[PDB]
Amino acid sequence: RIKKISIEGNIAAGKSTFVNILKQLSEDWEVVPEPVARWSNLTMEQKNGGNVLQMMYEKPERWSFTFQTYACLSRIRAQLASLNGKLKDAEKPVLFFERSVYSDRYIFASNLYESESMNETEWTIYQDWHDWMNNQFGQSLELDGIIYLQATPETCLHRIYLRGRNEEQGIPLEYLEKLHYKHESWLLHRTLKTNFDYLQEVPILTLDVNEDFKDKYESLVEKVKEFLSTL
Amino acid sequence: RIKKISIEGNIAAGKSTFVNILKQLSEDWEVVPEPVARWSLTMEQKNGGNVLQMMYEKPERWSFTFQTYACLSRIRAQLASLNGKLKDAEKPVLFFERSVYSDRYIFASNLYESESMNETEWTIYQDWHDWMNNQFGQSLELDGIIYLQATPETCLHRIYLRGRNEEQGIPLEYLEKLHYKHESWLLHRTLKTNFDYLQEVPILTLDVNEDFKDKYESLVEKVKEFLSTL
Ligand SMILES: CCCc1sc(-c2ccc(OC)c(OCC(C)(C)O)c2)nc1CSc1nc(N)cc(N)n1
Ligand SMILES: CCCc1sc(-c2ccc(OC)c(OCC(C)(C)O)c2)nc1CSc1nc(N)cc(N)n1
Ligand SMILES: O=c1ccn([C@@H]2O[C@H](COP(=O)(O)OP(=O)(O)O)[C@@H](O)[C@H]2O)c(=O)[nH]1
Ligand SMILES: O=c1ccn([C@@H]2O[C@H](COP(=O)(O)OP(=O)(O)O)[C@@H](O)[C@H]2O)c(=O)[nH]1
Repeated sequence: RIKKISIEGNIAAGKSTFVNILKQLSEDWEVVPEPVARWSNLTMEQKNGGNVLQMMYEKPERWSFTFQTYACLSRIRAQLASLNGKLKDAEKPVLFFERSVYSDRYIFASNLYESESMNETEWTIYQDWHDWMNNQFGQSLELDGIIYLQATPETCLHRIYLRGRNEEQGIPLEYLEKLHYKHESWLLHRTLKTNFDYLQEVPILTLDVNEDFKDKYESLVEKVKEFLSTL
Repeated sequence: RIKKISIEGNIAAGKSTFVNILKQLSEDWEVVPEPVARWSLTMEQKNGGNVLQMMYEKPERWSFTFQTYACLSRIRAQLASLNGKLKDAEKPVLFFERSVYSDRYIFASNLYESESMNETEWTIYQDWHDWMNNQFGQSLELDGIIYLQATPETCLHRIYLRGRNEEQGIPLEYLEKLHYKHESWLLHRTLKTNFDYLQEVPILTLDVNEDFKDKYESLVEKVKEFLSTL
């Protein structure tokens, strides 16, 4: 009954920008922000997240496992909070997830493994914790489609600056570049393996956000509604 | 309708010996051994083996990782046992070697108070513990608690008797912090926990300093008396 769609793409692709647009265009469309971003902006999770995000910045090799488990936990909790708690009588409800437990694992957590910020026991413990965390409480979270917002590392870095997050200025081009390749590989080229069978068959839509869209977004929105009707 | 009874106590106090003894006595009696005991070649066992050793070498690096995985591996070992064992019993009893409350209020609380987890790691751990252990409604929730009470020197002896290489380092000192906390939780029933029904969980304390492998009958008579009131 509630169709669930994941918005995916690089740091500063413009995911929050696109969802802040989309949610206003129908009373039947709602959105779940990624908790990591709310942490980059105050309850105890707000409290915990600021600290662990600031720690993760300072010493990623120490804090990656802890940050990753806590970002995923927070995301799973919140996707439930919106999902059992919003869009109650809507006629054609769609909830749009700002990223997903799949980008937590097969993009960001995996990349932290590959750049040696987690060891094989951390990675493997995380993979077990993920599998299980999502199986136990995460089942109503199966994805109906994904929208990949594809954008260059260069735009992304430029967009980081336009946001002005002082904590974020030091994030370098080559980091944006490897995530770009983790995304291109999973959602465009489709090399990336996963332990979730249905991620093979789930519909993906790819959108170029290279050009600004803040005052020019109608074609983007048409590709969405069109895509939704295939589901 | 399966009864859930946790067996609480200090390191090498006699939990695993006792639990094996109860399993032998009734066809309605089964055990859930504690995950970390078994780490002490499944995918859980490799990780478990590794993180335990990393904990023994540098606790203030690995305490958070350790506590998280220890509790997860427990929740899933317990969840599974409800889901196979004891379908065919009239008087079914599931004895757990330690509990989730054990994990958090004996061990995790101790590591943080002893500065091996910082504040963030401790509030993140507790957040997660609180969120998940409260998704399960009434499922792993205990019918009662059985506390095998020894002294630290008792526990030290038995650690030497038991003879695993890496425990041979455990200083009497640690066992002492681990004892005080079992008392505030179970005996004086001081501890304020986040789990309501647990304040209405009845407790059986057994004095277990006397070697009891040959003379457990008196202890087991009490367990029976307790299970019948329960
Ligand atoms: C964009 C703010 C979150 C951060 S901070 C960060 C980071 C920060 C500092 C770093 O070194 C100085 C760093 O280096 C990582 C690496 C060099 C690949 O080891 C990554 N990566 C990330 C992305 S990891 C991640 N995982 C999630 N599951 C969700 C999410 N939003 N982000
Ligand atoms: C018996 C094997 C588990 C270990 S290993 C360990 C440990 C090992 C070496 C240590 O010093 C280098 C150590 O120091 C702790 C301290 C002195 C308070 O920093 C603790 N504590 C423990 C007990 S923590 C724990 N948490 C659980 N959740 C369950 C359980 N059985 N034990
Ligand atoms: O068409 C656009 C798309 C994005 N942005 C800016 O680019 C940055 C990155 O976007 P956002 O924070 O939404 O990115 P996300 O990381 O959420 O994908 C922000 O400063 C946006 O205001 C913009 O000015 N015009
Ligand atoms: O009354 C007892 C109970 C235990 N043991 C021995 O002491 C060690 C520690 O016991 P156990 O493994 O049950 O302790 P736990 O860690 O489970 O509390 C084992 O080698 C037992 O054989 C003993 O000699 N007398």
